[PDB]
Amino acid sequence: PWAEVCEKFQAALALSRVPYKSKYSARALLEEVKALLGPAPPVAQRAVRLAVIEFHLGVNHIDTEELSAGEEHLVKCLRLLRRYISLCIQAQNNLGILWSEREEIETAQAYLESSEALYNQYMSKRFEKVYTHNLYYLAQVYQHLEMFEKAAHYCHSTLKRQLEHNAYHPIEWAINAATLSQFYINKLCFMEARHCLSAANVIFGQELYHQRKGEIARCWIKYCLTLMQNAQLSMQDNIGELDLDKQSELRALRKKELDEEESIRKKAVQFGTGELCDAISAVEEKVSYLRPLDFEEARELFLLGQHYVFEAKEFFQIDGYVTDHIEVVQDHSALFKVLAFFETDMERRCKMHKRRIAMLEPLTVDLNPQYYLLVNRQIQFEIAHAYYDMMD
Repeated sequence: PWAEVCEKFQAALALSRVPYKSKYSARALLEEVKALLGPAPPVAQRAVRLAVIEFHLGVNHIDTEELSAGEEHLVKCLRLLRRYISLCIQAQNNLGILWSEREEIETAQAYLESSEALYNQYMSKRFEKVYTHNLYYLAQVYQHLEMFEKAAHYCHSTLKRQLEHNAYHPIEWAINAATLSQFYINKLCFMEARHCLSAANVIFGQELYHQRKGEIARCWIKYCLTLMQNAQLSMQDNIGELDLDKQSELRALRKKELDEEESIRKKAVQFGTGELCDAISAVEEKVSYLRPLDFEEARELFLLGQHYVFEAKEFFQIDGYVTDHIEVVQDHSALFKVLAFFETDMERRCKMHKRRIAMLEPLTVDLNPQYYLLVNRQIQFEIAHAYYDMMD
């Protein structure tokens, strides 16, 4: 009655999928399976089958992970597994999270490392999934280990596999780019970061339905902010009209070739297999921006395009964060004019100043004693009048 046994297994299996809804009877099924271990009695493969059963019995022994006996059983299973398919590393990973509970990171680390090594040592749905799950688990570990860059590497590879397959959702993509941006900003790899949000711009082809756009625009602002901060490598208050004393190399073939060498890695992000790489290629027009000089006009236009989005986000904010983001844009706008170190232009100052006044009034809505919130706004006026002083 081998099949009948397998049917009982099947049933139990289905029941494992199924006022307690679990344990009560599931534990009986655990034992029912053990009862079937009886009947189970080449033999080597029998043992393999049995080991798998024991894996599931170990899984049955969880109960909020209180059943450490199950842990022991899994260890016993591991031994049996080590004697000589991929479930074994899945199980290993399950042991890894128990070490996490036991704070034994190092062993869990080793487990995960070997899980990957074994795949690589080797060389229609499960693998695709768990492969990336493992990377996720590693990232968590890395957080504790502070392996910053490795976690980042994995992030990209999970997005990679996501791209390989059809596991998509536009918002998630957008926010992913949002985080990646900042990462590379902190790492100063601006030139790579360039493709990230712009990659999301490709994604844009398909509540947050409309609101999501502003978050994106915020990030676009941040790009530009950092780019100006890059300009701040050479500070105006220690120089006169002279600058760019440094080398040119703004079109260096040196940089081109070295980037070609580096971009062997970088370009992996272009998982558009030509088609979307072409979409990206259209987008590359803006990705091309690197170390510009007299393009302040263009710089402001970059804002403008996303300023329109900003305006929409104002529609999407409840007269609170509206003013918070206006602050951002105002300063940002002023900074573009800061870049434009020319005498005949204080109009932006005036333009944003008008906004400052309008933004002051809202204290009527917020009469909480938000002293420093107001002080910040007052500081913005300090700055405004400091800029007046700057002018005169």
